[PDB]
Amino acid sequence: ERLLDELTLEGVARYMQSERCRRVICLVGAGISTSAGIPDFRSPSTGLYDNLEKYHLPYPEAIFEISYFKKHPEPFFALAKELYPGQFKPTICHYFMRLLKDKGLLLRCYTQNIDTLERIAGLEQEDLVEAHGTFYTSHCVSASCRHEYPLSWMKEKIFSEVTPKCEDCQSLVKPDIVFFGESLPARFFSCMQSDFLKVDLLLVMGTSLQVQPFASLISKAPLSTPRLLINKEKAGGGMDFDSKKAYRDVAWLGECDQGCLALAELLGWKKELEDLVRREHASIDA
Amino acid sequence: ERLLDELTLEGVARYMQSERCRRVICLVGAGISTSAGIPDFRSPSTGLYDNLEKYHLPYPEAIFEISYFKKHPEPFFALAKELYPGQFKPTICHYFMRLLKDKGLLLRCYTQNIDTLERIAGLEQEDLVEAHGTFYTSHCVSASCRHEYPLSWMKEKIFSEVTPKCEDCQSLVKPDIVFFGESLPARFFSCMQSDFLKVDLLLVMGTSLQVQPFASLISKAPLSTPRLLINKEKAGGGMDFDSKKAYRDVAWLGECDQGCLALAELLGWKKELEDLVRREHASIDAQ
Amino acid sequence: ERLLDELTLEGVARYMQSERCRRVICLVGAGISTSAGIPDFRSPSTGLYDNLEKYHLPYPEAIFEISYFKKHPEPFFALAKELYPGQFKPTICHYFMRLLKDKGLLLRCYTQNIDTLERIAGLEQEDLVEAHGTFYTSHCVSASCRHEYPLSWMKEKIFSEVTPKCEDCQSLVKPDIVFFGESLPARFFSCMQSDFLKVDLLLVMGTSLQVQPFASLISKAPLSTPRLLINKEKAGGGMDFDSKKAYRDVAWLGECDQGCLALAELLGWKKELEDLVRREHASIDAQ
Amino acid sequence: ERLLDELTLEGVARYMQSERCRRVICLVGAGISTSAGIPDFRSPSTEAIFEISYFKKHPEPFFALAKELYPGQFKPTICHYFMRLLKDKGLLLRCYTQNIDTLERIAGLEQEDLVEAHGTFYTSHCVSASCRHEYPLSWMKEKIFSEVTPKCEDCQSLVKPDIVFFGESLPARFFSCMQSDFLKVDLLLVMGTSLQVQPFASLISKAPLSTPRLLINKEKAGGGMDFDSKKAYRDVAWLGECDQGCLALAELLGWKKELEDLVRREHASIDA
Ligand SMILES: CCCCCCCCCCCCCC(=O)O[C@@H]1[C@H](O)[C@@H](COP(=O)(O)OP(=O)(O)OC[C@H]2O[C@@H](n3cnc4c(N)ncnc43)[C@H](O)[C@@H]2O)O[C@@H]1O
Ligand SMILES: CCCCCCCCCCCCCC(=O)O[C@@H]1[C@H](O)[C@@H](COP(=O)(O)OP(=O)(O)OC[C@H]2O[C@@H](n3cnc4c(N)ncnc43)[C@H](O)[C@@H]2O)O[C@@H]1O
Ligand SMILES: CCCCCCCCCCCCCC(=O)O[C@@H]1[C@H](O)[C@@H](COP(=O)(O)OP(=O)(O)OC[C@H]2O[C@@H](n3cnc4c(N)ncnc43)[C@H](O)[C@@H]2O)O[C@@H]1O
Ligand SMILES: [Zn+2]
Ligand SMILES: [Zn+2]
Ligand SMILES: [Zn+2]
Ligand SMILES: [Zn+2]
Repeated sequence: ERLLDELTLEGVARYMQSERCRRVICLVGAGISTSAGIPDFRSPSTGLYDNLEKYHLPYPEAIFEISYFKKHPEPFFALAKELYPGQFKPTICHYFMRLLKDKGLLLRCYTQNIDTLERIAGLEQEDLVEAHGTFYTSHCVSASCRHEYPLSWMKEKIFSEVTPKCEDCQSLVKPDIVFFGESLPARFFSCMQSDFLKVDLLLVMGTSLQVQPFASLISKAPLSTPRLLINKEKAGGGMDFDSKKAYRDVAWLGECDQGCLALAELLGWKKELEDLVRREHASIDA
Repeated sequence: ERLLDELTLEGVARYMQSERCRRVICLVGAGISTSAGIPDFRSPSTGLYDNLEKYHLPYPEAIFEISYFKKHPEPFFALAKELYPGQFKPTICHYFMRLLKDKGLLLRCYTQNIDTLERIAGLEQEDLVEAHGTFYTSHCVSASCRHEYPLSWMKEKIFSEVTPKCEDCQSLVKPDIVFFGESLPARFFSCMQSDFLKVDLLLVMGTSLQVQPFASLISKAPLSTPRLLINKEKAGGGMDFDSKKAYRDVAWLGECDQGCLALAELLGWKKELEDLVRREHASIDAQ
Repeated sequence: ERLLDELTLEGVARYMQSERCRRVICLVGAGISTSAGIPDFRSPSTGLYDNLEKYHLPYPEAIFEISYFKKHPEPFFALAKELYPGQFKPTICHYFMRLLKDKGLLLRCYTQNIDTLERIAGLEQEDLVEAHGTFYTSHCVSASCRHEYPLSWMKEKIFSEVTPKCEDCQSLVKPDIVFFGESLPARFFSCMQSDFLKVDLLLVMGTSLQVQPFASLISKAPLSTPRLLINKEKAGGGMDFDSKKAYRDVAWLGECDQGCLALAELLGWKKELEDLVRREHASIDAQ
Repeated sequence: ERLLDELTLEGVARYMQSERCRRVICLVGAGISTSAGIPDFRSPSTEAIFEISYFKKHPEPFFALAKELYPGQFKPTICHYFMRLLKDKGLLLRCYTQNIDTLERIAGLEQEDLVEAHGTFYTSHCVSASCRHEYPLSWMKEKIFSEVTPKCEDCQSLVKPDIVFFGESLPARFFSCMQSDFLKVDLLLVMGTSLQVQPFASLISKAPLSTPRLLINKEKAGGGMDFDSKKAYRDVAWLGECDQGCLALAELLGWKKELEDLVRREHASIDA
């Protein structure tokens, strides 16, 4: 019945090495990019939502709300200036997903992040569902124009403190983040309907799973599919680590980078991971 | 529209005297502690990175990487023995920041240094973002223990050439430095998100700004905010001293202590600064 | 005549949410800082005035009287040693006023306290009438000198049990408290004459309203202005909570922190308030 | 003028034997109870759940934790009974305690001897201000172990143990004692505390500059004490076990046998 021999990281690692673990889905969020210097959303003191006071919003969520944006874009672009990283360097956790890809294990990475770090780690477009879009490209908001602008144009406007206006039609230009009030990307719908029918392992990292419909994804997997959480805290998506009925869900509590190193060590991959991280970090820094 | 009347130290000092200049942020590195007997990292011949061959490292950065530390901690602690100062005596530069604090000008000092000298100079923790942590406290590496050990305990282990181990759990004890591979302190995150919205002056001292995310901090300030560099050389993080579009950045090239004395002179603080330094140095010497 | 739909905290909260209430004045005393470890003045056994025997004063008030201070400063500084707080950590009540500022509802906080916790909570100089002055700054008492000294300087003197003397003239150095016999701050008179004519709500917290002229402020608002008292006991004057003629005054009897938490909950601000308190308290606790 | 002849336990004992040392204040924390099998709650190996407004809405988590953390027995240490002997010899002005484990009361310190800084688990009170009914340790325990949320037998409001929850005021006795105790204290005895948490940590700096201060603790306390510098004149650190420090001090005062006898008989009485 139970696919894992025990509900521990060691059990997960032994299952990953067995013949039946062939397709892996990663589900990630802002916690996997904190060690790259990008704050998460909900951590006390450090998270974005604990640092919005000086933007004098009518309510905290307005700064990521499409209707507020169209009326008052200034706070969002001020925030962009304060958070824009100035180097885009993926974490150990990101490179662990790259190893999954290189060893033919990665079916998909579902990400709530907009930082583009999955791509920089070497995950290709087909490997990814960018459920919140991306900062990488920007567009005029007018549906009858939709002129595209690259990262270098948008960055220029952000750091010069000029509100991005479209060069054709003078409408606001917005990064391709899915703001509150905008539709999810088509790839979310297309990929979610097939990926979870036949997946052997879910790896949930650096997310509190507080936002639908992303949170519901883990429940779509087969009943027998083991699920591993690598996170600072127990997240709020129907995982059962503790009950008498617990049979497939494992939590490793701590930093995403440490958890990925620990899992890599059990798999015999730790040296390869650390070499990959060193080489890519060295390259990005040069 | 340009907040400085000219791109000189005199210009910065006059701006600093004006009503508009109320909140100053200092951003500092290892250059401000070389006159306190601690080498910087990147200066040719004298800096730490030109003096690592004898430690027989796989690559230079290994000695400050958490993963290498956990495996082979000996080189780090042998290095700690060679660099640990005989006394902790802040510089003129550190006491200049103390003056900024006492005159109600200092919003924050962001430091890359681990030497605790900002604190010894009388900057309180509230005034500081210790971006690389501190040597002042140490901790057991085990997440399920984290037994705290003071400077005096860590110092004794270093000079007796015994690798620091936990008294409770026998795992490695590490100084609270942020090694390569470790997360930045929480306070960097929280302060970084508010301090740079409303800042009137940046003072960048004794740093080459080669390392992210610290280097990006100066670009978070308003476009209008004047920025003064006091450093031996131009820093390698988006400042524009020399181009035809230069409007707000000023470089004073030389020793940090000398620049701070020059600025203090222009502000009418030189005698007060010199008297504070003399007093505090005598007091520390007397211990 | 009746701007509140009922004389309850819930009525006050619905009035505050409406368009009718745009300008709030807070009037605060020592009760808002008891949970921050500073005693109040009048409470039996626990209050400051019940604990003055050991200072062998000619009479209770002498310790806060300018003329007695100049002749015998020592009891004041020994008292300052005993009450000086371990940290300056504002209470939930302080941060509730911070919320009033951030939502554009705070016309003014009038404070009788000298503990500086309104400032530390993030209320700016412009939001405040510091009616009793402040411990934050100190001055030489001599009119022809008036050298200013910072809190750190004053603390050092307090804990070393050396009476503060000015470095220039050797006159006594006094914290900027408005001692008895001293003129009231200019801001008290100027703000009163424009604030109380357009106030929509008075929030009276942690004060017995026993001392004049501060107590009289509550009668300066228009007769239609609702007034909420959040205090352990009914304040001893002018306010009518209980008679058949009662129409605008509401008492919430209990701890200021708990009263403010209750009011915030009714307003839909509980989480916003608690998040703010938590992040500010965590920051201060890490010094 | 240094009140100690030397900065050692022996110097402290000789000071304690002089007519000058009449009034002792003990400042204690979790380190004094770890020998009684009570866990140091701040130790990482060994916040709504302690907040008053959350408790009134969701009390179950607190009482589930109370069931788990409830000690097998309340059995004070050699250290606690050293304080009992200080009381019995007329030396104890006050014990200021950070612990809620009640071991001071069981050791025979009376409420008049005590300032419980974070309150006490010994008594419980109904949350209604218009009722405020008191309940003993024995009643609260029965509620905790039956896994029924305790309600008041008169008004059906929540009954809460007298721990000072977050968002509650400091106790009255903190204010009334703190304002007089430290002006006339002759010796501070700080035991089993790191002195990192405020406002408790600041209590030691309220004593006069001349007042000797003895630290009995495993480590140096991390709030403004000077054992080592060439200016050191009054602070003494005895490093090791609180029980062993107290035995060694008792021995120098000629109290060791009395202390041992008290400990043994009380331990026996409690076990029975
Ligand atoms: C290139 C950057 C440019 C800057 C421009 C700014 C644009 C900001 C992006 C707008 C995003 C759209 C609006 C929005 O608010 O989306 C949010 C977000 O997409 C969604 C999901 O949130 P999420 O990704 O789950 O992030 P949370 O902050 O809610 O949770 C993170 C979790 O991880 C943990 N954690 C933290 N750090 C670590 C670590 N190092 N190791 C292990 N775990 C870690 C935390 O304990 C926590 O459980 O909820 C929110 O609608
Ligand atoms: C307290 C006991 C000490 C012994 C312990 C030794 C352990 C060392 C711990 C190292 C921390 C690990 C990670 C690490 O390597 O951090 C480094 C560092 O924190 C970061 C930033 O580097 P930084 O602080 O900018 O230091 P640099 O050496 O790169 O730059 C110093 C700059 O200043 C200039 N300069 C020099 N002297 C003067 C002077 N007197 N006046 C004016 N300018 C001066 C130089 O010309 C140069 O531009 O880059 C590196 O990751
Ligand atoms: C920062 C360093 C501090 C140490 C320095 C020491 C110097 C401080 C003395 C400054 C000199 C000022 C002279 C002076 O005596 O001013 C006094 C004072 O400013 C003025 C006004 O008195 P007040 O602020 O109204 O203080 P009271 O004690 O008269 O009344 C406090 C009220 O609050 C209540 N209460 C208590 N706790 C709570 C609580 N937690 N929740 C709710 N309510 C609470 C009490 O029940 C009481 O009704 O009358 C007096 O001249
Ligand atoms: Zn367009
Ligand atoms: Zn340990
Ligand atoms: Zn003077
Ligand atoms: Zn009751």
